[PDB]
Amino acid sequence: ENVSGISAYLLGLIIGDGGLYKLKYKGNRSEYRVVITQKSENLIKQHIAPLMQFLIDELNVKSKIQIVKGDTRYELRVSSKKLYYYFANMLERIRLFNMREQIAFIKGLYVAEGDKTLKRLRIWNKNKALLEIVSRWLNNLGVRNTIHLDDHRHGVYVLNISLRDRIKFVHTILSSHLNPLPPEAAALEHH
DNA sequence: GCCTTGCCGGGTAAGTTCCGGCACG
DNA sequence: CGTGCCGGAACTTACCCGGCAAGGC
Ligand SMILES: [Mg+2]
Ligand SMILES: [Mg+2]
Repeated sequence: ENVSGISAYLLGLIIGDGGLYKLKYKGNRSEYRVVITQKSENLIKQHIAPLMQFLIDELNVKSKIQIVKGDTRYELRVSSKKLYYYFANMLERIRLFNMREQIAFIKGLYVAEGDKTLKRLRIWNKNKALLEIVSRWLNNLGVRNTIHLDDHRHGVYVLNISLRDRIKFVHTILSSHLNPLPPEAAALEHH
């Protein structure tokens, strides 16, 4: 289905390049944030925001999409308790994603945390359990891969997709038309 | 002789949570 | 008064990038 695919894609971006934040203020006021950050303003406004707006309308979320310009990056932000729990509940059920959602998620995670040269196929993260889930998904998809500690300074692991399966990964996962195409995959397909 | 990939250091593109507003039952 | 949406941005590092070289065929 369309909504679940777009959801899983966004979650990959969120978990990779953003986050889910439950805030308490003096008040005792509060706030619930769904966030994706990115240096490219275009990527946020043109690729990401329209997907998020679609999801917001489909879920009848009344919150608006904020785009905040930071010193080093743009922030796409939705301030919404409803949208926050929607992604947070999805995240704790992540092991139950069907094939379609898995691929959408892996696309999203790769856009966020991946080696964008596509010369090497790598995903970095400190969350080892998250990479190990993605690893099992990939193996099941016929894409071989390994996980090692890539940065001993900060505790950042890397998931390395074997170049032996580069074509399978790029064409059947990054380029699947069952959910939104990541930027470079879309560009390759249109040449 | 060349592809693959573990491992590394460089430094910036990310992430995280604080601030002061306002709305609404 | 209790709580949730706006809009901004200060502050630290978790990523990405790209080089090196061991290993393997
Ligand atoms: Mg990340
Ligand atoms: Mg990124």
